Amino acid sequence: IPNFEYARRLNGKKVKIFLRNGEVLDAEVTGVSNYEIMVKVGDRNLLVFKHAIDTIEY
Amino acid sequence: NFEYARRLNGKKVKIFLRNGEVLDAEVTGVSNYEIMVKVGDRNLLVFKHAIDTIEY
Amino acid sequence: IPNFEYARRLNGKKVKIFLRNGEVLDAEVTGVSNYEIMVKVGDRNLLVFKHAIDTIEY
Amino acid sequence: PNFEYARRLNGKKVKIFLRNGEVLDAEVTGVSNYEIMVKVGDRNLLVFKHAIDTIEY
Amino acid sequence: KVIPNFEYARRLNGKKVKIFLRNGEVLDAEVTGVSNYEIMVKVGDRNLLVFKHAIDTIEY
Amino acid sequence: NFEYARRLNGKKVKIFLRNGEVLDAEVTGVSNYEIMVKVGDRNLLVFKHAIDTIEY
Ligand SMILES: Nc1ncnc2c1ncn2[C@@H]1O[C@H](COP(=O)(O)O)[C@@H](O)[C@H]1O
Ligand SMILES: Nc1ncnc2c1ncn2[C@@H]1O[C@H](COP(=O)(O)O)[C@@H](O)[C@H]1O
Ligand SMILES: [Cl-]
Ligand code: NA
Repeated sequence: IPNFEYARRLNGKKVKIFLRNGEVLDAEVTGVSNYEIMVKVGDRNLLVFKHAIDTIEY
Repeated sequence: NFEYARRLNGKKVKIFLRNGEVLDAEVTGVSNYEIMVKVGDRNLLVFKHAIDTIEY
Repeated sequence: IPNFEYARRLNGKKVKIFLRNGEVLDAEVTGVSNYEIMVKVGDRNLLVFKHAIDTIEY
Repeated sequence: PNFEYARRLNGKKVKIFLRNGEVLDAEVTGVSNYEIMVKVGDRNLLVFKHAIDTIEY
Repeated sequence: KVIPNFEYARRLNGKKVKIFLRNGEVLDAEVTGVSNYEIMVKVGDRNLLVFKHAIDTIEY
Repeated sequence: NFEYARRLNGKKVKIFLRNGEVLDAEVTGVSNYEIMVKVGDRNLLVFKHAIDTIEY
């Protein structure tokens, strides 16, 4: 388990999450754990596994 | 090692799998690497590595 | 809680293993380690890496 | 635990089903935590375990 | 480990590189940070967090 | 932990990547997660997770 990750400072930000299948989420980040990012996308709440993310634009 | 996935135990969720399948699931258990679910009359062990997103 | 997993509880059971490539194994589980599942499928003996498994129906 | 079922395969003839759909008719010559060393035909290969789906033995 | 284990990627911090992602994209990138799990880059006028698991190769 | 990959340093090898590309490579360094190579007139950092097999 890493002690430092840049993903932590994404909390509360509006970002673009590029998923490994080619979909993109216009997301607001509501939580970050070592392996998950929690987001709101429109009216949906999602848990996103980091392993399913390629890049995040912020 | 805090995880949000553990908060989902007992809840109805939609699990989006890496192959494109979507599970209309009730979460029955969560471990470090697995999520146990009921889907219809099926009982499944789902590996987290095979999950992309979960809608809850 | 260290090393707790549900997969080892499938030991000795008949299960359906859904592999990441879309193949499905009608399997009898004979052993479970941290990263591997040992199974019998018909007359074949297989080592299945957990990373290659999507779901197991039991 | 310091246990791997893959270690049972050392020195054995096996079929390795890779994630890309290829199958290796392999003789296992070594097993590390992350790799399986094999002879296939006249070739020596390092096979990463993460690229393996199943092994028939 | 507070002092990182050796990795070649940290030598690329501050450099211009081409990152080849698993999805077939190439990023013309300036590396601005490296963690255990991520590589931070500037691409055009975009700021990206790139997960190492999504990278195949880096040409430098 | 033991890595067979360390033994490949300085050798000419064929690296079969997960996307189907094949690198005709000279290995110039090996770390826990990376293999550094020369291919043509290019220098590449290759993540081990992107490699399927290496012929050597
Ligand atoms: N220590 C942990 N605690 C909780 N979940 C984990 C842990 N390690 C890995 N995971 C999850 O399991 C997936 C597969 O693990 P790995 O094969 O180690 O990458 C990860 O991408 C996470 O979603
Ligand atoms: N402690 C670490 N030091 C350097 N790179 C790492 C470390 N942990 C993970 N990585 C990289 O991040 C990738 C993530 O894969 P995984 O750990 O399997 O989710 C690995 O394949 C490595 O390239
Ligand atoms: Cl650095
Ligand atoms: Na650390």
